[PDB]
Amino acid sequence: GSVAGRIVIDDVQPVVSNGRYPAKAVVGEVVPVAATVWREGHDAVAATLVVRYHGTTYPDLADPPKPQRLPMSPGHTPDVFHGHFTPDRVGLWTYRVDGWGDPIASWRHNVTAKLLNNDLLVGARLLERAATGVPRELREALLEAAAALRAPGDPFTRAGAALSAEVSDLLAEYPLREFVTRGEQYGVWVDRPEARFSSWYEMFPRSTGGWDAEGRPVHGTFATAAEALPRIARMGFDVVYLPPIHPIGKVHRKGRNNSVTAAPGDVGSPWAIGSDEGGHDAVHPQLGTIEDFDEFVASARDLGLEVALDLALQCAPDHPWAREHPEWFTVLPDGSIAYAENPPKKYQDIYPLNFDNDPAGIYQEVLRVVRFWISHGVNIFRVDNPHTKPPNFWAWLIGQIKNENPDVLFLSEAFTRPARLYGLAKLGFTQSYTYFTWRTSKWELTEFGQEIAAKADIARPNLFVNTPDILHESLQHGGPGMFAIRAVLAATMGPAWGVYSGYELFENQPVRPGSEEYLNSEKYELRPRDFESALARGESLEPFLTRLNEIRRLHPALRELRTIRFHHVDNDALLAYSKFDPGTGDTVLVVVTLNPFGAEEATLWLDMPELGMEPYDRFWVRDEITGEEYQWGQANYVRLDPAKAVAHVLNMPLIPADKRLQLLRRE
Amino acid sequence: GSVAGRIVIDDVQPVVSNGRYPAKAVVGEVVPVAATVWREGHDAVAATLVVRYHGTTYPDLADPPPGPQRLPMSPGHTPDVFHGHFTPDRVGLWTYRVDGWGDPIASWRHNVTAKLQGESELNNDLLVGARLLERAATGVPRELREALLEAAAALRAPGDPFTRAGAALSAEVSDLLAEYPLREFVTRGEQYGVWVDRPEARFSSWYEMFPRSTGGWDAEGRPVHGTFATAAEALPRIARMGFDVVYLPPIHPIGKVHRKGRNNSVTAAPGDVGSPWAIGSDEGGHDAVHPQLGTIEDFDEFVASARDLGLEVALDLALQCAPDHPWAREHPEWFTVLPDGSIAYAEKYQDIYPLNFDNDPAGIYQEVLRVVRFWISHGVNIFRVDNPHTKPPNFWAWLIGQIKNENPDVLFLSEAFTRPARLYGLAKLGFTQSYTYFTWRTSKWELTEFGQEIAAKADIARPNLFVNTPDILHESLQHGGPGMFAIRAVLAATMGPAWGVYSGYELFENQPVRPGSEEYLNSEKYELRPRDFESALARGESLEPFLTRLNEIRRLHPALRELRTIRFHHVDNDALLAYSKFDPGTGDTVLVVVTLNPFGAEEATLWLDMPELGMEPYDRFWVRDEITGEEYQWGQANYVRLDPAKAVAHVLNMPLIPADKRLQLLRRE
Ligand SMILES: OC[C@H]1O[C@H](O[C@H]2[C@H](O)[C@@H](O)[C@@H](O)O[C@@H]2CO)[C@H](O)[C@@H](O)[C@@H]1O
Ligand SMILES: OC[C@H]1O[C@H](O[C@H]2[C@H](O)[C@@H](O)[C@@H](O)O[C@@H]2CO)[C@H](O)[C@@H](O)[C@@H]1O
Ligand SMILES: [Cl-]
Ligand SMILES: [Cl-]
Ligand code: NA
Ligand code: NA
Ligand code: NA
Ligand code: NA
Ligand code: NA
Ligand code: NA
Ligand code: NA
Ligand code: NA
Ligand code: NA
Ligand code: NA
Ligand code: NA
Ligand code: NA
Ligand code: NA
Ligand code: NA
Ligand code: NA
Ligand code: NA
Ligand code: NA
Ligand code: NA
Ligand code: NA
Repeated sequence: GSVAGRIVIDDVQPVVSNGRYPAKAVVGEVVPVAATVWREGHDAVAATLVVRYHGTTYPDLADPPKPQRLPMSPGHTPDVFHGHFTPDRVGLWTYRVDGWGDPIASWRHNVTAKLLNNDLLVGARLLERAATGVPRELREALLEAAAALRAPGDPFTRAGAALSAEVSDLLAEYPLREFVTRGEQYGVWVDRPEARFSSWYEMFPRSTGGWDAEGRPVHGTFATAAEALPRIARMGFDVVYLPPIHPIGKVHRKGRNNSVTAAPGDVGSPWAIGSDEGGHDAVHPQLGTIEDFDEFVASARDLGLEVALDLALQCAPDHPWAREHPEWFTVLPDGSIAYAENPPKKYQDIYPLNFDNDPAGIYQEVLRVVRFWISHGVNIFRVDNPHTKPPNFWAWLIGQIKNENPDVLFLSEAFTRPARLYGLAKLGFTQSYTYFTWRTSKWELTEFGQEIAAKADIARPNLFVNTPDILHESLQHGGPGMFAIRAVLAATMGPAWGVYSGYELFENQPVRPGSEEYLNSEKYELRPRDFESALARGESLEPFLTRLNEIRRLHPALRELRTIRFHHVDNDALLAYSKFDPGTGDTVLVVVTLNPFGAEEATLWLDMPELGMEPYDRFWVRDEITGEEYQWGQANYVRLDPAKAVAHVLNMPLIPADKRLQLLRRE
Repeated sequence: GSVAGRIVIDDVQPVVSNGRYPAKAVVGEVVPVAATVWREGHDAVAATLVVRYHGTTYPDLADPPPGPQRLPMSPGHTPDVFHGHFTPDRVGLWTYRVDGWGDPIASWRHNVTAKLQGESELNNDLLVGARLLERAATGVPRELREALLEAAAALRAPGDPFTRAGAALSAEVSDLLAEYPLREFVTRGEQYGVWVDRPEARFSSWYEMFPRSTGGWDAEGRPVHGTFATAAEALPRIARMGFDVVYLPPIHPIGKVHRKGRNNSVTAAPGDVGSPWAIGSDEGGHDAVHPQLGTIEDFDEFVASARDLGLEVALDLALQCAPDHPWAREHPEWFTVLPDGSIAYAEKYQDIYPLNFDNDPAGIYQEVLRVVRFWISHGVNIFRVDNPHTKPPNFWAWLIGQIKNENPDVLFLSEAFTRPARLYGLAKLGFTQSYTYFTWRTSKWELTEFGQEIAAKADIARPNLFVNTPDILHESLQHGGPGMFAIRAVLAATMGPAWGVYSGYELFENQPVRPGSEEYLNSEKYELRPRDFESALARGESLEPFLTRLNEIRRLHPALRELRTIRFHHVDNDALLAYSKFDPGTGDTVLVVVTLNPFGAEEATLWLDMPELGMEPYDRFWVRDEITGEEYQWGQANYVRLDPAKAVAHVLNMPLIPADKRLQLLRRE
């Protein structure tokens, strides 16, 4: 939406909730901008994209308790202008569309249609006026063209210089602009590249302790956890995500397999935060000290990994806050506090917090906890169920944190209805968990991929193949082939993707039939794993996960969300989609089977202009999985055998600069 | 759009260009409002629609040159979306705001009913409920609190939970809470505008006629130049046909310099009348009447004659000049003067100069304003504006703004046959109605897309569907015979809440100037065209009775006033089209089945979208045909046949839609 002046500017994009929230982008991302710009008559109109960097000041998005002048090109959609900008630093960037009348282009159209004396002299006065705004060293071309128009003779000779590409190119750089109408200014918050493009590996530090001589698991420490990091870095992951590392409640502790009663020696859930040993600003005594955690962070950094900590705003009954601050809880008429819930899920080991009784106290206390972890080198937080806490609290918290350190990122674990999922992303959550795991059919995956592309300005997905809470029925019944299928889908549809430890060992047993919970869930017991022995035996997905991360690093098309395009493949068990990088022209096409058992074949009909080609063009592709090279065209035979490869991940011909910016247009 | 507080409100509709322009409505129209409203957890959320009337102050919708009712909103079937509505009862600026709030009593009533478990388990919930009723009672007048206070004591009394929760769940307590709800964390949304015009802005039937062609003929068979007196005598038959707006081409003196001759000839012959759009001569300009029409007093008698017949007058507003118009002599600053001293003609329009609004904006703006106010002072409350897309957009916003602030009942129809961004852009800037691409939409797929687009744009533009204009004799009408004239009139009158006919359409005038042209042969724009409508009617060679019946059907069915309720229904024949509309106010429902083939019979099964008609797929019902009188028993799948020699359409009166279903069918998302 825009402004109405002598020139009209309308339906400007990207604009979120009418300008209530900034759009999202990352450093080095090409941001497309569209605007409808119009005026009266057959007269030429043009637009300028005005871009400015505002520094690292981050806005408060909820109620608590030198600029660049860039050209805009007219599109094939009449009256729509398109531009783009590539932010080169973290912070708040703004853009504005300025509309203007282009008198010289109007003259050029009228004279060419006519090919006259009056029109020719009018042209001369326009070029003379244009020259007053051109540098002294470049004026001549315009002045000489004006003199020719004025001179007597044939109209074709007279208008020759004025209609030339030399004059046209000079004016494209220094235009004679009339009735300059200033559009509304819209914000884009620009984060570091990891906000969009990152590979996550989730692991429990307590499970890194191995076993004793009797095969009994030994509780890991920050020292053993640090030794488990080189293989994760070798697989190409750059974020190590840890469940909560604080002391675990001793009161109402859960036992093995989500049992309401713990037996002696039972470790309990890391999400039951707090005991007499400390709360959210303490480390679990069996893991080590805060100094041992600092050494774990330094080890992760030396391996090129960064740590993401779980931020769980809840308390075990023995957490220090449960005695020191009863106002932070909902006390029932009988004096008791009800255990936390997320229907149908029950959390008997914890109390939910109340943010309404004493907002100032609890806001400052959570801010203190987050600031504490940031000072210990944590710049990423995975936030549990943000949709169960007040939405204005998250906006306040993210705002306070980003104003002190703009590189701190937050991942929203909100498995909720779309309005709240995207609403939380609008309020400042860097990344969001999605419905990925439950999208298994060709139709579901097509709709899912098209939706993440369409929501690119609002939310960044993080596609986890599995989590400690999610072992999908598809992985339970599909064997190793299905493990490979889901990893291809997440790594190529998701610029951010994730794997929870054990996925590479094909762990597929649920607690009971019809459940999505893992049998002997690591949430309630030590789960050491011998990854090196499974690797040695050829029984690991570790080499394949490594290959997927290498393909991602080699192909910048895989950092993109908005460039996803699905191609027609005449088989319900086959899915095909491409992505491109508007920055380099890098293009990737994925052909993946959804059948993990038998072979699948079909004819793949490519949407050639989306690949920057003509229907009868023939071209070479290289499969990044096998190294096999094929010559393809508009219609190609495809065959996938899950025993050899579950997908082709093809390096496609580069899309030229002119074509890639056009294919990036919004409308 | 919205806000984020303790409650979040998002994606509010109707909102035009992010709030830059007000949405459109008319007096008596049900306006639907939607908003996404959400909070944390499983706790209930509710919303209130806050409506205010601001009077007739009209906003300036562009930068000119330097020179409260609390209405309940219902949760919908779409999760997190709330739906409301308001019916403005008077002309002017209305605003609405969505207020979101936590609803603790709805959360309590749900949790308690689910458990209702024994007394020991429910005890805490029953006691929480008692505290909620007391919090609610504080916002209730002292004389009404009793029921809430008694229900709270009963919740605390020992005994069976059913007996304790009884009074708390009673209708009497529930009704009181509906009047004075306990609202927590009230979050106030953004205020959005709705400009409300008189009903004619949406629902009106237009007839275009040239006053000069109402003079008839002399004894030699030569046309006689009509006057305002003969034009008034041509109004009774227009009123009997059921039109309520008579649209006149310009009524001012016509230019003598470069006057166009018959059939768009660049040179006029002595005695040639010229184009009415070549405004102005030494006899006067835009504030003058053509001397052959009569005086300004004869025009006043013409407007009085129109009013007494139930018609209102729409004058053509053409911002351009013949070379001999007073302005071209007195104000050269209002034109683009070329280097040789001449002024180029408008664009091909050789008989006129276009105006320049940029040289002296203050002078020309004030002069156009004086001219428009002059015609309003003579009883003109509607202006049909020529090619507004050729004049600066901020000029229109300023002019409509100045006029409507003084005279809010003045309406403007935009004749902008241009690209969508400018056509809809001018509607957003204030044009009451807009001409459309209607005439060029002839196939089933073009007409389906057309109807769905006009329904999607209802908050921003109101169409006026002319079957023909003096500039457009469509090829479909040139080759389709009388049957096609009847088909296009059904489509325009049933799809368009505003529609129009240009004089001569009822005589089936179908001859173009040359093959491949949309210009009429012997165009009334360049010559006098008297027509003997009475003799054609007596010979049964007129569409006059059919146009009368179409306007009668429109008056009888309020569903035909509507734009947003059009729904197309599947019919198995490429030459048949079917669509319904309903009125959310009364439940009046109409279904049209029309043939696009004027030559032969066409049949098919019509497959109704039964929920869209407030019915179940298995339902059976009666319909009445407004064209023939025939009644039929229908279901979900119905056999239909149209023989254009008998009737080109069925216009069916459908069963009334019940009140709850019709507001639900009006929902935005
Ligand atoms: O100890 C509390 C609770 O922890 C786990 O639930 C977590 C979940 O695993 C996380 O992904 C997070 O997002 O929120 C939940 C609540 O903290 C256990 O699954 C659960 O049994 C246990 O009670
Ligand atoms: O005399 C000027 C011009 O008048 C007619 O064109 C009109 C047209 O009929 C109207 O519908 C209006 O919207 O704008 C046009 C310009 O005023 C004639 O068609 C044309 O030949 C003539 O030059
Ligand atoms: Cl934020
Ligand atoms: Cl007439
Ligand atoms: Na704007
Ligand atoms: Na991009
Ligand atoms: Na646009
Ligand atoms: Na233009
Ligand atoms: Na334009
Ligand atoms: Na990136
Ligand atoms: Na809060
Ligand atoms: Na990707
Ligand atoms: Na709002
Ligand atoms: Na909404
Ligand atoms: Na109580
Ligand atoms: Na003078
Ligand atoms: Na006309
Ligand atoms: Na016919
Ligand atoms: Na004509
Ligand atoms: Na005619
Ligand atoms: Na004719
Ligand atoms: Na007549
Ligand atoms: Na309407």
